[PDB]
Amino acid sequence: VNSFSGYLKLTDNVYIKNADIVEEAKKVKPTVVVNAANVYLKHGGGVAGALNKATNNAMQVESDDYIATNGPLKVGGSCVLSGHNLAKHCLHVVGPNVNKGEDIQLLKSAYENFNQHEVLLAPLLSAGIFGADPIHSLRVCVDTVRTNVYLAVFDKNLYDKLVSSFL
Ligand SMILES: O=S(=O)(Nc1nncs1)c1ccccc1
Repeated sequence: VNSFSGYLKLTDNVYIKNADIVEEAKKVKPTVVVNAANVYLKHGGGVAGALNKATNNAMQVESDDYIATNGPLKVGGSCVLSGHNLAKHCLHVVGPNVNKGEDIQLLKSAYENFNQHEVLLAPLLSAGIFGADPIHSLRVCVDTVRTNVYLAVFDKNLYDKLVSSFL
């Protein structure tokens, strides 16, 4: 038993909710919250901008030190950093950005990072400002992640479409 509440069960291991990932993280304090990161860990907008704002910019300060030491992530890659006030850890995962021309086949590689963590609270990867077909993102998630993933989907209309169209 875990602390996640109000989720629809899609599969043995994938759960979905019409909830604010920021508000959900603040309520649950999960072991891992996933950020929809870019390779520079520049948390300007979308999920990343919202998570970073909720940390009072501490996520960005930590991330700038990480990049100054290690250089950029790979598209499809990840790093584990602090979860600050939101979670124990933040798994920063880089899905491909369609609005930058990145290979959508890298979405499966992105979701494979989730398998290193037993339980995660996560954004549908490459949805919102990343612009990938979202329905597609949920299918890759279900077909790739084997650990227990709680997908907080804040956009309501989209939530209802994801549920209604789910095979
Ligand atoms: O793309 S979002 O930034 N995803 C997020 N989920 N939780 C917090 S932000 C977003 C923000 C506002 C409305 C709809 C979507």
